[PDB]
Amino acid sequence: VFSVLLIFIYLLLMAVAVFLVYRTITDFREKLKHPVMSVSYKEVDRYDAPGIALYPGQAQLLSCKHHYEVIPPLTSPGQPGDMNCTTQRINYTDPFSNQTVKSALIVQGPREVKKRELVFLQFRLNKSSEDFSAIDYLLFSSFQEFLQSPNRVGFMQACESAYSSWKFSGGFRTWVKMSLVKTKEEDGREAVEFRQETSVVNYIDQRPAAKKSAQLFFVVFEWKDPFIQKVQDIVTANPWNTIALLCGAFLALFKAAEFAKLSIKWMIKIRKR
Amino acid sequence: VFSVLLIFIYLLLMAVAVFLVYRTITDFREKLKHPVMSVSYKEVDRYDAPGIALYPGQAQLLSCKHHYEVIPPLTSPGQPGDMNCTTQRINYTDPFSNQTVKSALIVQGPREVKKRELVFLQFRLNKSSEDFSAIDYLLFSSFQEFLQSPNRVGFMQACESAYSSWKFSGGFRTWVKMSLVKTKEEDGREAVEFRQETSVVNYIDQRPAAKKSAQLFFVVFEWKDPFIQKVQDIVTANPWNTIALLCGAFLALFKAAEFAKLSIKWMIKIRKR
Amino acid sequence: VFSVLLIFIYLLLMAVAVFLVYRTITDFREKLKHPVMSVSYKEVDRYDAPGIALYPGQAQLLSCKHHYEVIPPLTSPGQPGDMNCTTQRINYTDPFSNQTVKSALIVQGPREVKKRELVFLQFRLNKSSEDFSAIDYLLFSSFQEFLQSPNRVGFMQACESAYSSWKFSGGFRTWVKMSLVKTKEEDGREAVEFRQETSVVNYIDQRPAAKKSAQLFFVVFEWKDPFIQKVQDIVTANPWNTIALLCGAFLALFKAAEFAKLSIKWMIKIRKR
Ligand SMILES: *[C@@H]1O[C@H](CO)[C@@H](O)[C@H](O)[C@H]1NC(C)=O
Ligand SMILES: *[C@@H]1O[C@H](CO)[C@@H](O)[C@H](O)[C@H]1NC(C)=O
Ligand SMILES: *[C@@H]1O[C@H](CO)[C@@H](O)[C@H](O)[C@H]1NC(C)=O
Ligand SMILES: *[C@@H]1O[C@H](CO)[C@@H](O)[C@H](O)[C@H]1NC(C)=O
Ligand SMILES: *[C@@H]1O[C@H](CO)[C@@H](O)[C@H](O)[C@H]1NC(C)=O
Ligand SMILES: *[C@@H]1O[C@H](CO)[C@@H](O)[C@H](O)[C@H]1NC(C)=O
Ligand SMILES: *[C@@H]1O[C@H](CO)[C@@H](O)[C@H](O)[C@H]1NC(C)=O
Ligand SMILES: *[C@@H]1O[C@H](CO)[C@@H](O)[C@H](O)[C@H]1NC(C)=O
Ligand SMILES: *[C@@H]1O[C@H](CO)[C@@H](O)[C@H](O)[C@H]1NC(C)=O
Ligand SMILES: *[C@@H]1O[C@H](CO)[C@@H](O)[C@H](O)[C@H]1NC(C)=O
Ligand SMILES: *[C@@H]1O[C@H](CO)[C@@H](O)[C@H](O)[C@H]1NC(C)=O
Ligand SMILES: *[C@@H]1O[C@H](CO)[C@@H](O)[C@H](O)[C@H]1NC(C)=O
Repeated sequence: VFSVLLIFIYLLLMAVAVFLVYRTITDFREKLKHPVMSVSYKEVDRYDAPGIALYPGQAQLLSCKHHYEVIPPLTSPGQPGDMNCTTQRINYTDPFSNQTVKSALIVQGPREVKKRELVFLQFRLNKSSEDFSAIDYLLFSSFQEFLQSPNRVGFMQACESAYSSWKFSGGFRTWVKMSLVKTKEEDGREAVEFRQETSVVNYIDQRPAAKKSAQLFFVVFEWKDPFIQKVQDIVTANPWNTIALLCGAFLALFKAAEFAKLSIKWMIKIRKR
Repeated sequence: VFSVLLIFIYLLLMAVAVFLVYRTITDFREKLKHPVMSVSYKEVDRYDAPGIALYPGQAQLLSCKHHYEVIPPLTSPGQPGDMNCTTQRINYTDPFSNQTVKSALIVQGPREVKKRELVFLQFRLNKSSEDFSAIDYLLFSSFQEFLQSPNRVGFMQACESAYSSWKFSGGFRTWVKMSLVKTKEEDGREAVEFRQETSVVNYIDQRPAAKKSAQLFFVVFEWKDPFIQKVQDIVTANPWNTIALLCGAFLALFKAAEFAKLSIKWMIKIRKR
Repeated sequence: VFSVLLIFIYLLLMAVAVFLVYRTITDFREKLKHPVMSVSYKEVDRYDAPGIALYPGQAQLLSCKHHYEVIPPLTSPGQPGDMNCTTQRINYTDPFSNQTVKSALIVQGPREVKKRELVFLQFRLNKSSEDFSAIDYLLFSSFQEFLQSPNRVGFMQACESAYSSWKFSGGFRTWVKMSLVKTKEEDGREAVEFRQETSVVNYIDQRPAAKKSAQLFFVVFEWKDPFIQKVQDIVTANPWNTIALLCGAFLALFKAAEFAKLSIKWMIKIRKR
């Protein structure tokens, strides 16, 4: 009769439900055992003013200007003048060596991503014994946060431990298109990291040869796009979602139990007749 | 008796169901209030022929060739010849300054990603007063779309507003590995953006010194990988999925109501006895 | 009476359930028809020792050292000495031309991402007829896997087909911050690909002019961040999840059928009275 067909259908449905809940529980198990982080992108009209920690050493900051889409031709390269930016100077011991102190010049970065706001910095280093002409730069977010920070020393070391340190060369103009990545760790601590795309442009010096010994450093800092990349694992960042998933698994188990009970009742009814 | 146990179990299950539906509704609320975009990757056998908007200014395009994995040694650098590409020339006023017109040379980009198709371009600029030797380049997709565009002026300005503008230096060969990102905005408008990885190679000039005043620009355009990155928020891009989520929440609320009704019936049955 | 209201409510609920299951089936259809890959990030304490396939040609590897955060000043540039790395030399025919054999020098890469382990390599090429001074480098993962590979020839060709080949220039120090992307293809084959961020630093040669004809190549290999990017489509990589989705759709269809049956029973009860 159709009774055995209904019993088989309900048994198959119970098997389906228990398989589904077991698969969900399993996938939750690999999600917990293998911590994997999801990636998303957030669009924002205006970026928070970042901090650029430059390490000139003996190089002198000739100029620092804010421009929009265009850097006008230099009136006289190698000549200081027209410093229009908020800069700070900090001394902190290196978190790794603990013997050498790194004197950092913090510069407020560009803010208007949609208008391609450019921070153009000009350095001049007359003489050095270093084999390679470079200036180190470390990108951190929220220059105001550093300025408002109490110690201003441990913050710089914590930013040093972050993976946002690069170097730009002398004798070249370095167009840096930086992008922001915010990671929510397992501990919940926010990690701020920077990607960059670099355009290196050769600089042709028309100055008299007598002054050509000095090295000129040009760097242009710019936001690549109004897209902040957020990296976080959904299972760990949201305990409420984990509880919701467990609750849904429990509900699925209960629906499977209800289907099994209906199957048992139908089997009893069939056996009675 | 077991009646009170069953009543407690059903009450707990109703609490679980209402908590689950409330959590889903809440998470939907933060998804709407905080527009966050998901990221996916699409593999395609052959890329659409892109457009490269070069801005030489006074520089003369000596050569433009399509190669496969290998650029043969130059027969004679600094000498024009063997132009084998589809190029266009467009004049459009700059969307920002509105005083300076940007004359752009559009070049069809590489197509075969799986064979590492290379577009090699050679420019020669004999003399200029600019301090920095650079040529600007803007990457947009579907060069055919520009060619088929009616105005060819507003399209160039719209591409200018996009964040895919870089500069390559003279005296160097610039291997550009470009990658395509397609974003579906809140308005639904498609935004085409380009990432790049740049390899700068110094160029050693063995030409006679008398001709060394001229600047040589070499650029190689190549697709990095057959992976187009699509950025879109699932909640907004799919209104059908939003309606489905709301419908599922309503179904969960109804199942909670059914569980509560079963609990009430069991309580009434227990009270009767 | 309220009977018609209940019948309408149940009919609407059945419509909701069938709409939800139809939407799920549809979205599954576009997921299958349009293969789209999800992106995730995995944090690991220590990276697997990668392989760097250098192609010096006639260039002589002067030096290869492992450093931590700092490269000490060079005692004497252009002078060989202090080779401390595990290197291998392999000859394999190019997978594309099949006429030219590419002699590759495989170097073990950095391992400690959290301490910024640096692999610093120094080459010296006294004379060449090539117009552009460059050395090609191909990044693959698990240098041990290559070392343990039986053929060591087909593996190099397979890595050549991968999109992780770049070039670093002579007369410059190239800080390479490499990042690892692992893709699970439709066939299930693992594809290992590398992104990089390049910092090019000009090298000032204080050596006597008589030896300045020789070209010096400096490269620094470093891991950008302890974040491996995994690209895989969930629907295809997990057949169990696909079966679970189909089973859930079947359960939704059955719940819709149950709601319709309850509606029919209520309608019959209303018609009886
Ligand atoms: C540079 O410009 C800023 C903003 O316009 C201004 O606050 C600052 O005083 C200027 N610097 C000098 C030296 O005038
Ligand atoms: C940092 O140290 C240098 C070296 O003594 C000194 O010249 C400079 O004034 C110091 N700056 C600060 C802010 O402490
Ligand atoms: C940090 O500095 C202290 C003294 O200033 C030193 O004893 C310690 O070894 C340093 N930590 C290192 C080098 O890891
Ligand atoms: C050259 O640079 C050094 C570095 O600070 C500086 O002390 C010196 O005054 C500079 N000389 C000239 C002429 O600019
Ligand atoms: C360059 O090559 C293309 C394709 O092979 C061809 O269409 C074009 O006519 C060539 N140009 C010249 C000047 O022969
Ligand atoms: C663009 O303007 C320049 C400057 O007058 C002119 O030489 C060139 O022919 C123009 N090209 C087009 C396509 O209008
Ligand atoms: C655009 O150009 C018009 C005239 O061509 C000018 O009046 C307007 O100010 C410009 N828009 C700007 C500069 O934002
Ligand atoms: C040098 O370049 C300019 C720029 O167009 C060109 O007009 C001139 O003919 C070139 N001269 C030679 C000798 O190539
Ligand atoms: C270089 O250093 C490594 C590790 O310290 C060592 O195994 C190797 O023998 C050294 N090379 C020489 C030539 O001493
Ligand atoms: C590779 O080929 C070159 C050219 O004949 C030879 O000098 C070298 O020893 C070969 N190396 C290996 C490992 O076969
Ligand atoms: C591979 O090499 C063989 C001979 O070694 C040759 O016949 C074949 O054409 C090559 N494959 C190419 C060039 O795609
Ligand atoms: C110059 O480099 C070549 C390339 O191998 C080498 O054979 C030669 O010995 C080198 N000469 C000197 C003086 O280093």
